[PDB]
Amino acid sequence: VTLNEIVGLEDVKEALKEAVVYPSKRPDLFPLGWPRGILLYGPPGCGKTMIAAAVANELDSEFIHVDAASIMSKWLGEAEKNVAKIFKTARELSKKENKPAIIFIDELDALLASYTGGEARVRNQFLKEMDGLADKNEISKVYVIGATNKPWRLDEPFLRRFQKRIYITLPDKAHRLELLKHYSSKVKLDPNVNLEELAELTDGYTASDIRDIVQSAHMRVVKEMFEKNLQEPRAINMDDFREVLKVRKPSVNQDMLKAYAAWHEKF
Ligand SMILES: Nc1ncnc2c1ncn2[C@@H]1O[C@H](COP(=O)(O)OP(=O)(O)O)[C@@H](O)[C@H]1O
Repeated sequence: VTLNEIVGLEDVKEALKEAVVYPSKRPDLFPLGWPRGILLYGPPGCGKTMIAAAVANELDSEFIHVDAASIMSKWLGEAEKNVAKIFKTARELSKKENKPAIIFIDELDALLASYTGGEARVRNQFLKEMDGLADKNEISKVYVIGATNKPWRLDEPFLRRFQKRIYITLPDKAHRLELLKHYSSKVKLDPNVNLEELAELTDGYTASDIRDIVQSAHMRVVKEMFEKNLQEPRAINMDDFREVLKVRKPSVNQDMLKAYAAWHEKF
């Protein structure tokens, strides 16, 4: 919900401010126009969804969450209906409240995965809608924020509608620390717990991963409590984490990270 709740992504936040907020707030200062389709790409659970909602919140604009997998329906014309409805709703909401409307589409790549054209005809209908967003005469202000963990699955026709493209990265050593401080903050830690060390040990783990680690480590003492009929749980100690790390790997493999940085190298 807010930007300030999002750990890293200081430069992402700025790119979305610059692509969406400042134009919405001051169109008169953008006499050379600006893109309305913004691609967030990266590994899973690193804040593509959060960052999109956080902007919608920053604007207090309407926010419309769609899963691309859900709109691709195996009947001709239901999918078309879906894609038309989305943008229509967006435009109406924008026009009614006189402020922007943000469509967040996650699993975007799923628009290129086959079901029954037909799926091409839906795709092209979507892209037509995209192309329609900047049209000068429309009083509604609609932005599409598209998200995918497999940007490489997007073809050229589809990529050209997304002119702004931000890489949302794994959390770095410093940021993982903030993440750990943040998640761990609501549970009882042993003094022997060294968050700096754990940040080091969590190289390659996604923000959601980190959350799941903390939960899982909290689970060990809670499990103990109940098993032993105690009133509160034992504190979470440094071992507790090591144990859970022994079995939990990064959600993203060394190849994927290259896939991403390669893809990033273009486009
Ligand atoms: N940068 C971040 N700061 C704080 N929490 C994060 C961050 N990235 C991910 N998370 C956590 O992981 C969950 C999934 O994040 P999400 O925004 O869905 O990213 P993605 O679209 O990449 O899956 C969030 O609900 C949040 O708890």
